[PDB]
Order: sequence, then structure tokens, then C-alpha cells
Amino acid sequence: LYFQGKVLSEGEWQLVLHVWAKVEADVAGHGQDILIRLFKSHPETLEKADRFKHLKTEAEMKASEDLKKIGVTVLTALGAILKKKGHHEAELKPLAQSHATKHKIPIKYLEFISEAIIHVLHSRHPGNFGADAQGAMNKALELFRKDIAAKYKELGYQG
Repeated sequence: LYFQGKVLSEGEWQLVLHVWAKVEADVAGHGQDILIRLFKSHPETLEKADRFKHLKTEAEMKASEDLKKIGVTVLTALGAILKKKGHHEAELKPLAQSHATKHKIPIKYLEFISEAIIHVLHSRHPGNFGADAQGAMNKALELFRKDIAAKYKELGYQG
């Protein structure tokens, strides 16, 4: 039965979740592709992670047990958020905690990984990631970035 979303229409939410079902069907693989994409597009994002220190080649990145683990974590977290269809206040709080504090991840970087996600999804899911699903995923990820930036402020992180 129906569970009312926010901001996006029920149809847009269905587009976002339908792709995401495909992502989670190969979460490690998509995590790898997305982070590698992120790191190649914006190397700065590498620098901030010390378990990503001696990572210099793709070969090295695909080999990395840690990059694989963190990819699953980031994508299962984002999946959980998106499945809330905007009702994600409570899920952002601990995320915002650890990312504002322990990891120090700027909002800029969430834009970076947003592009990476869109790019990899576009390139792997022609079936379910047509223009409409991509516009929908952009709204979902924008709403996420907006709501987490507010949560940072509620915690003084210049982000």
C-alpha cells in the first residue's frame, strides 16, 4: 500500500527506487564504480581518506578491500535514505554527526558523488535510467544535499 512521499511526486519516487533496486542488486560493484569515478574526477576527495593513501592506480582501487567495503556502506546508507522518500530527518542526524565531525566531508563533496552516481547509473542502466529517471534521481539527491546541509548548520559546521 501507498506511503506518501515529500517534494518529489509518487511517480518520481518510483523512478528513483526502481533504479535503486538495480543498484543494490550489485551494491559492491556499483560502490566500486562510483567511488572510482569520484576519485578520478576529483582527486582531492582521495586525500582526505588515509585508508585511500597508497591508492594511485585503478588496478589498485579495484583491488582495495577497503574501498569495496566503504562503497557498500555509502550506497546502502544512501539507499536507506532514498527509500524514506524524503521522510529522512531521523536518518540524516547520525549521518550529519559523523560526517560533520569524524570525517569532515563538505557539501561540495556530496555534489561530487552525486555526479558520480548519476554518471554510473546512466552508464549501467539504459533500461531504467532514461532522462525521466535521471531528472528524478537529481531531485532526490538535491533534496538529500539540501536537507543534510541544513543539519550541518544545526551543528555549526561551515560545511
